[PDB]
Amino acid sequence: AQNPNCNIMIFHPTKEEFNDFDKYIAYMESQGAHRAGLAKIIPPKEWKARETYDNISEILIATPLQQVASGRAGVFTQYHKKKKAMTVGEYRHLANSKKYQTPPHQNFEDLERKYWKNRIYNSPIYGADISGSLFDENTKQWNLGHLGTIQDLLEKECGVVIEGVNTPYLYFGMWKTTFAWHTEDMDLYSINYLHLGEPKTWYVVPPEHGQRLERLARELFPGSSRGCGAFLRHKVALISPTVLKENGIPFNRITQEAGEFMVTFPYGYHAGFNHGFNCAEAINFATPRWIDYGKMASQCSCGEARVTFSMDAFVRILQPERYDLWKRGQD
Ligand SMILES: O=C(O)CNC(=O)C(=O)O
Ligand SMILES: [Mg+2]
Ligand code: NI
Ligand SMILES: [Zn+2]
Repeated sequence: AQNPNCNIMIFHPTKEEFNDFDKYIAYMESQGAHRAGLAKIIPPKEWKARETYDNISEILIATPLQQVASGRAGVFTQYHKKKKAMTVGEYRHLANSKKYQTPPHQNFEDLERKYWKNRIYNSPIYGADISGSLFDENTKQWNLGHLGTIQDLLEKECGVVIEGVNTPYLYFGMWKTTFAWHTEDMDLYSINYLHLGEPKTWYVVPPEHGQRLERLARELFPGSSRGCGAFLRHKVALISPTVLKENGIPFNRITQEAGEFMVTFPYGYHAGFNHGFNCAEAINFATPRWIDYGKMASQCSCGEARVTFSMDAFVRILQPERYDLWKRGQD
């Protein structure tokens, strides 16, 4: 069995290997990359996502989210308070202000220490989940706006034609902005490209050990667990590496820098934080190996998780027994 310790793997495809996206994902899995839940892909030196980032300041962040924490430093939840719209230029200036800017630090490890020590005492503002793309239309390789759609994959594998679309999302981050512990909708893959700015640190649990994380989360968040049998779908809970280690939960960590891709694999729980002003683009995707994970994915039916139009068909076709209850949650 390849990669039996479930380490995060890093890949350096050549320009020729960068042509066929599906084939390269399958290659990475042949080497055991999925066992980690997360992989890094460094694009060939010949590749670029677009020519420059000099003209992005007029993008609108219609609903910036202030991430307010409650709990203790290593075990907390966050809720998202909606703020007034602002442009990317206005948000960059805010991120760089004395109130929000990254503190002086020695290296990524020192910054990680400061994040876990101090995150709860601040409420950074995240421009998340903005439909759109920063890939140039002429970029033909690993262009996250030109991937094969999940609806087309389900159709190719299973023969059923379904409604729905699949488009990318932009994330504008600042110091301390945080992504809570989650897997993707319907335990899909994700791919995330860091277009510009400061790094993003990731934590991940191997898919084969995801239920260990879930059992810890039920212990640590006991009211939330009683409210919903899949409350990590709410995407609000944080657990630090120190707490994970104290409870024996297998995980790994890695820092993504500008110009690098990350792939999350089906049922790979992940969480993380931004180091400073940055912009990422991400989208979900599927492969033939996903289908069995989609059929077994948990679902939130309490009403909190509320998701896209396109998840309807996935539930309806892959999980017909759950469909009625899940849809009641959506309405
Ligand atoms: O970058 C972020 O805030 C969150 N991204 C992801 O969870 C992902 O790409 O799957
Ligand atoms: Mg602009
Ligand atoms: Ni994710
Ligand atoms: Zn729920």
